[PDB]
Amino acid sequence: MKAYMFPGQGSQAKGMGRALFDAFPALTARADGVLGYSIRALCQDDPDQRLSQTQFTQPALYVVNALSYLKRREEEAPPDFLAGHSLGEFSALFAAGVFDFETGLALVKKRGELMGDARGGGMAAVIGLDEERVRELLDQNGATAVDIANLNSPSQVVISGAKDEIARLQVPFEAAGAKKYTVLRVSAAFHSRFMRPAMVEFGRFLEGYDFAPPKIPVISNVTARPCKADGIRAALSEQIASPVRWCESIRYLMGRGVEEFVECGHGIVLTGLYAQIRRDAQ
Repeated sequence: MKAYMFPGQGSQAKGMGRALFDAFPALTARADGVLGYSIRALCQDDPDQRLSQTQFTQPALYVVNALSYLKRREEEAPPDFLAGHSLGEFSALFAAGVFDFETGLALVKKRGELMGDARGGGMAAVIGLDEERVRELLDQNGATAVDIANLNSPSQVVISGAKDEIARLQVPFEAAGAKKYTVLRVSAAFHSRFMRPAMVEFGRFLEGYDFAPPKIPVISNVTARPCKADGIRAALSEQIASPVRWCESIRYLMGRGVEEFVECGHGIVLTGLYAQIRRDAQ
């Protein structure tokens, strides 16, 4: 059994998918028209350094992720499961036939806009401590405005929330044994209580869209379980302001019998997390 993993924000880079755009000419020109700019020039040249900003990042990752899946579909046997990290979850739904190429690109476009206009708060990537210790450390240190942003591996947790608390937590976190406390270069606090205004906005935006049932199962970021055709809409809204349960989703797929975990997109971020998750599970 096989599963495809779609990477999210933080794995993009200059030059990504340079071989895909030529292999899929029409698809690339269609993306050009929905976005109003050359997707190719953005990914390969990073014209004026716009790949680090979410409103241009998420569309760029959606196209590269989507073209990689179409190339692997004509070279490999179909996958049994699909999963994506935050933004990748939209590439996983496109691969399952929930929506077509240019519909998913529109949602990601809007999603990139709401997350771009968000201001206030920050993020930090923590390596070395388990979730139960992270929670204990935010309680111990009076960090009342910090939430868990995602659970990427047994020893990797990301926190997000109030800027002043992200910064002052570095010292206690490193004293407790954290291998690395990195304040992420980011504009807002994603997947926390501060994304709720964007969550409500993205909820009314998704009212004008219908979603078809998946043909390949998709493990949700919100539940770490296969999505329901009836619940896809509600889940795409709430995922924005709730933690990504990546570690749980990978473990669910292992319990189902998934043997091969293939990263479908640019980079090998999710391959690194899988190696850690697999060491603790086996």
